[PDB]
Amino acid sequence: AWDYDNNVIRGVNLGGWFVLEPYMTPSLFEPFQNGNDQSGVPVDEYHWTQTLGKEAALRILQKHWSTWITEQDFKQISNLGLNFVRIPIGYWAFQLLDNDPYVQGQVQYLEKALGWARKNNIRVWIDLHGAPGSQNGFDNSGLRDSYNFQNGDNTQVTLNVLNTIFKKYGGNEYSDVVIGIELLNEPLGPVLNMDKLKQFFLDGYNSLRQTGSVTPVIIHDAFQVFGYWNNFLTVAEGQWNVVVDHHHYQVISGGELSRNINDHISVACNWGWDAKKESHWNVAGEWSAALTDCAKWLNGVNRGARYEGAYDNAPYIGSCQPLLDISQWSDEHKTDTRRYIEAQLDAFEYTGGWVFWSWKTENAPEWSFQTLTYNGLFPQPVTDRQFPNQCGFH
Repeated sequence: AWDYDNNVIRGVNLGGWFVLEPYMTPSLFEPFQNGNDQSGVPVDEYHWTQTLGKEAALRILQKHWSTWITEQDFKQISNLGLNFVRIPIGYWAFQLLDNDPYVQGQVQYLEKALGWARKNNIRVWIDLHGAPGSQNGFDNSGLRDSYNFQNGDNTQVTLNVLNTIFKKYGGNEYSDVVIGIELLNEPLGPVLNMDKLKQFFLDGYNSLRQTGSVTPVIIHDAFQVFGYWNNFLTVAEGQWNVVVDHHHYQVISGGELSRNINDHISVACNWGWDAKKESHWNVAGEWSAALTDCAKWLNGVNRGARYEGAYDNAPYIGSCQPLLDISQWSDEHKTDTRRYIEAQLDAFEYTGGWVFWSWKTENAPEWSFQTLTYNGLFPQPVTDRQFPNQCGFH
């Protein structure tokens, strides 16, 4: 239902929908603040649902699920010339561990979204964004500061959840809409056993194909160097319809944040050159317009911004307050943002395409496709260039 050789993905993530992320929907977390004291704010969905209990969690989440993304969003996405969405979902939508605080119900809306996608000629990846015990310790896995995916029976539970996803969404019923199942979002390579992670990817690959599914398998790069995956799941070995998902940001360290705009652009262009050398189909499954980490709680609940020297011993670069509202941005910051967006688009269109993180946020403009588009910073149509040919690809 997609030609990965000839077509280019132009998509957005539907983030914050089925996995809560505080920086994306701060209104769900802010009621737990005690004045300026954030010490009692739950840091992730795990603790949010635990603190509320099953009844309050389900009431609040049903309202969230039913309003955050609707059919009208899918219409707008198509109208903007996008052809694709990536849908993050956590393991808990399908299976709970004993004593898990999570609530269920997300699958109902997942299936509505697949229909809305069909109706609007939009293709989809389903992405297992959170595994039991956490594969990365990020709040976007469900469970912050824990790295237990490879401990105990957590890997086997994850495979069982994937098998459910394979039987439901990897078959004939959705073969016109689903163009990939992503086995696991952002496993944190440096802290994991890479041999065991490869075995997990292979087991998921084989399990899906054994169901009779021809659906592409999407593997996240696990924060490895470009080309690391060139020799894994290869046509030589009879393994086929495999896509590598690279995520690209320049806001996670002080070194990245202190780069001037020209050096930001050079790094973006190089993402394109280097992805082109790889032997698998590859798609930039996450990226954004952010040149700062100023969005409230981007680094986590009760953590500040490296950009203003408020976290992790980072030096002060600039004040975040002026950058929280896009109406307050200087002309220079707007121009830098537009340049950066265009450079990334050119780099990512040089291989399989791109998937912006994310469609919408409550009030974080660097991270909202909608906000950037309405303010003229994201090209519309997406092929428009005010800064043509920054990278010089051929």
